[PDB]
Amino acid sequence: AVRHLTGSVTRTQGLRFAVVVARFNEIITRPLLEGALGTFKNYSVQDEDIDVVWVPGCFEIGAVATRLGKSGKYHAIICIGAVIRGDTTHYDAVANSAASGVLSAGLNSGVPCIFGVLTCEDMDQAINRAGGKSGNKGAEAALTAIEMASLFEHHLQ
Amino acid sequence: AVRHLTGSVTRTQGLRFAVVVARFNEIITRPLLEGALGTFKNYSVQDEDIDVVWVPGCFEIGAVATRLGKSGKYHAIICIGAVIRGDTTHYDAVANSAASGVLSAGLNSGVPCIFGVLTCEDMDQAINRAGGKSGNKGAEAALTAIEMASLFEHHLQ
Amino acid sequence: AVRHLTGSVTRTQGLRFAVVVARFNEIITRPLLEGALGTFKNYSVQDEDIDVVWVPGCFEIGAVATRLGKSGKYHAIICIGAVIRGDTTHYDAVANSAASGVLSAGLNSGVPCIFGVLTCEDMDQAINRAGGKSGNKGAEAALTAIEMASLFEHHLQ
Amino acid sequence: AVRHLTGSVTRTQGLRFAVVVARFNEIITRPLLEGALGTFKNYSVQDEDIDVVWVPGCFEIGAVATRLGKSGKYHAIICIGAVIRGDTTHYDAVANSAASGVLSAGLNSGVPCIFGVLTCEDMDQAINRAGGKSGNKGAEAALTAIEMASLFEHHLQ
Amino acid sequence: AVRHLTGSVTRTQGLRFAVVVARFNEIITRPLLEGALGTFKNYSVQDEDIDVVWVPGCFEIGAVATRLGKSGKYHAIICIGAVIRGDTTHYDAVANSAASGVLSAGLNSGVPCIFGVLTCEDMDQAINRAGGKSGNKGAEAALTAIEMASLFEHHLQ
Amino acid sequence: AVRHLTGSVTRTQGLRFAVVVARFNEIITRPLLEGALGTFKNYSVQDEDIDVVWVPGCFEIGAVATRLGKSGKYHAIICIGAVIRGDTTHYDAVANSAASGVLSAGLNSGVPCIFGVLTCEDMDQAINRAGGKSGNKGAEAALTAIEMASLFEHHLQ
Amino acid sequence: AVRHLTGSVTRTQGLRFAVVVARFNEIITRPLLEGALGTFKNYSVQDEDIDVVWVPGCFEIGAVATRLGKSGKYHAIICIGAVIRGDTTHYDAVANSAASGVLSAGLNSGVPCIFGVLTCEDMDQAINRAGGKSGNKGAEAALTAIEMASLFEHHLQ
Repeated sequence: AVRHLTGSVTRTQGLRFAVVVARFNEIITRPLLEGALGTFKNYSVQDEDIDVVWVPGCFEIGAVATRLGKSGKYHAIICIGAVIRGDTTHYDAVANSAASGVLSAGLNSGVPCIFGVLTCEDMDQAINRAGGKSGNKGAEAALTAIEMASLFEHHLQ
Repeated sequence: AVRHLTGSVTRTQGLRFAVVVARFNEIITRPLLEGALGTFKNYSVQDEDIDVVWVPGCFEIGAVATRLGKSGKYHAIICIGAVIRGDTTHYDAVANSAASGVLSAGLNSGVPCIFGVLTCEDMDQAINRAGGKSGNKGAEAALTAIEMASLFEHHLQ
Repeated sequence: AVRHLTGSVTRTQGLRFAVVVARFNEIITRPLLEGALGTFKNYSVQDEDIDVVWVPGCFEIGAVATRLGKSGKYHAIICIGAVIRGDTTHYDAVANSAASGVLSAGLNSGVPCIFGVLTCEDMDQAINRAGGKSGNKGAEAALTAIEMASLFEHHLQ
Repeated sequence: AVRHLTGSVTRTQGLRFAVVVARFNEIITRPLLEGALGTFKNYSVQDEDIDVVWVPGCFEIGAVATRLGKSGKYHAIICIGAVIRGDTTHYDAVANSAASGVLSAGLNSGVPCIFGVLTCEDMDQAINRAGGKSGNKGAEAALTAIEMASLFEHHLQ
Repeated sequence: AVRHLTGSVTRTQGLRFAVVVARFNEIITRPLLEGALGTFKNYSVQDEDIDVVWVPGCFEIGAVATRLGKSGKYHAIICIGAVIRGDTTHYDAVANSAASGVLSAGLNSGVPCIFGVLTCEDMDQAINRAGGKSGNKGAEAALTAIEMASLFEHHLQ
Repeated sequence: AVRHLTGSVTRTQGLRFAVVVARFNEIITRPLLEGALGTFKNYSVQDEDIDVVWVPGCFEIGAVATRLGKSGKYHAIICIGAVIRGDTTHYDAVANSAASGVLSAGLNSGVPCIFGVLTCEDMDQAINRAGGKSGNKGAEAALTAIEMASLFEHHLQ
Repeated sequence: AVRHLTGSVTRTQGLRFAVVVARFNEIITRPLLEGALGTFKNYSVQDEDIDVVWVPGCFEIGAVATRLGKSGKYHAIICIGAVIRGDTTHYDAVANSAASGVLSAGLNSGVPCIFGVLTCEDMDQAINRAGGKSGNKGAEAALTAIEMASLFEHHLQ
């Protein structure tokens, strides 16, 4: 008898989404964006309700989403990126800052910001998580964004 | 003669709880949710005072609890999730962001948010902490939520 | 300008599905069935349009689906099972026969039969593919069944 | 509210079964047949409703079941055999052909044919699966046959 | 038909930039600053629209950018630094604090702050990322700043 | 022709500084404080413009600087401490919290807080960074404080 | 529709408990007793309804509980002890006899006797099970005693 409130992936009417995608590691972030857009199209999300914002890198994602989340024009924000670490720690700061920025944008704006940024060690892992054996992270991020927008607009208001 | 203020697990009257559970690693998060609901039932918490909110992943937990904690409808928030790390660092960012979001929701809303998110390396460890030899983390989280709600509503006001 | 015909996951009206689930390895096949039913519910598939048929083992799945696919009462058939191989070849024949039976049922009846039968070496892998880090195979099978039914009833007729 | 259609092991009235048992590896196939007959007796299946057909080997099972399944005299077919592989591949063809024949008999006749043929590497494993620590494969095959016959005659018609 | 909003690197008219560069590891931060200034000059950014602020170390960068970002005199902030870790953890705190400060300055002021601070283990890696085989990090930071300023002033307002 | 704004170490007139020094690891923090005071004296900073605040440990530094930075009585805050890690992780939390507190005090008060807290693995390294071959960290912190105060009071206002 | 009879931890009114605690290994049995008493206090069990009986060792526990269980003054008996084995078998007989005595007292008196006697190999394990990472065994024993008393007095009579 406990109320289980879940977001709906079919009630996409009236929901607008903003997708922030980093241009760095575009060989990974472009298939992720294509998967996210395909998921949006498969769930009756119109093109005029989707805005794709390009940023040079993941570090600039958190500032953009906070900018997009505080405008009220979108019900969910998708943060798409790819941070391949490798054998060094040069990109650990970038990945941590991207995660912190996405979390802050989700928490400081009230608009759910979806963390679709890949943080993998090798590039084969990123390829497998961008449309490989592990699925497409962008498609999962788009589905998560739809569910979170439905939850926030139809069940948590 | 020093006043020791503790929360009561028997004075559950008038306390409403919200449970945020992630659908990822549902093989672990569902027994945790069942344990939490069983603990709530065993301590005379009514079904209409419990709301279960489903989120696609742990990263979206912190945004939901902050949404639930700022509404005033609940006296405690339960954050249930499971982050199995494995041999890679792909889920370290997710676990850190989930912990930070739960902490921020607890601190930025005044409603105690309980961190019942499992962060284990293997899945056997998660199974043992979801109703195995290490007990049920969801039951412990529900007891912690009851105690914290009692402390905040009857001793820290 | 090339016509790309795809099945729709939102146009679930008028579609009836039959789910064949084996009772062997029920610790794996029951979470798979629950995931499939949850996916059906999340996509506006009514309970009266879903029939769950229980079989003792995977070998008996192919005979049942062919029985269900030749009745005309369903637009898609879901075959849920779990075959954990181990260190021996005792279950290789069972897995091969289950795959062949599902393929024959899909091909000899005209109703798309979905192969949601797990064939993993260990049980940890089966657990991870039944609601773990690899997702729920039953949910994916239900989504595949919905897409195939939509494709067969709205685009391939 | 989803209809769960299962076969009944208690409604054995009016059900006739044919048991095809191979004479090769009779040290294993005879305890399997005895277990199957004991299971049939324990579930109120009359002797005149059970026909035991002996074949020289497993390869001839698939031709007999298809012969028995197309006569309409039986509601379920039990295929009992034992294929011990060993260190060579001399019996791999026999086991694969037996499995394919049982599957074809189940699919090309409409009468559920139960695969109770043991395919083990050693003979100790076969002994343990013919009334040892792993139970009796013949008893499990008889129970599966009863359940499948009940499902086909009372729920899938 | 999905709107793709990107920043322009050619519409640099009316954009003012502030460059915060740390004096520590000046052998790396000075070529980075020269590369950033060369990129600004190559993209028609006037000298009077560029302010270079020198700080003793990276830890003081985050306080300065927040000071510069809250004045409204600049449309983008460039944070240039170099943190060579080595075999010890003496500089890990400095690098983490610099990253956190740059992220906070970008998020708490609305002016995009660009993280052009190198965090490399050796000095050969820093040299290669300051005008070597890996390009100039300062030039990339300047291009990122131009793109982010254009995006914030012409597309996200 | 690009304006390069730097802080002056000679224009110390009218600048007041607060030095927060932890009493833990006093064998390191006292030479650091003496070096900082000597640097202040060598640059014509009067004694009545310098306040030394003693705290039991580094964890309490961030709360004090925020207290000192929000009073308006000082133009720069010096945070002196020593965290020797060793072979365990008992002091990692202390060092991380001290760094975060100093960064927050610098960012949440507008008064530049200088991180002069040593985070070395051994004590020989701390000794070498407290007046050894690596110089005095306290003297460098005092110079950084003077430069930052001059920058904030004469160039960033 | 199956009746699930469970003991209640909130209906502690009218329930009296006797706690038998061995003085051997008091460094472990005293925190266990304190945890049990704290659990009793947290669940509204009055002091006059709790009797603590001290015995020199675990071997004497079974004789005391049988003495206490046959008096009718208590609804549940708590047996608290600690048997650290070590590298020898000197204490194996003591542990086995204590377990047998507690079981006999529970079975030969009708009053549920709770086995809260720790049987660990090392003392670190006992410390961790007496208020460490594994929780307090005395608190769990007290909760078990409350649940068993409620079950015996309100559901199994």
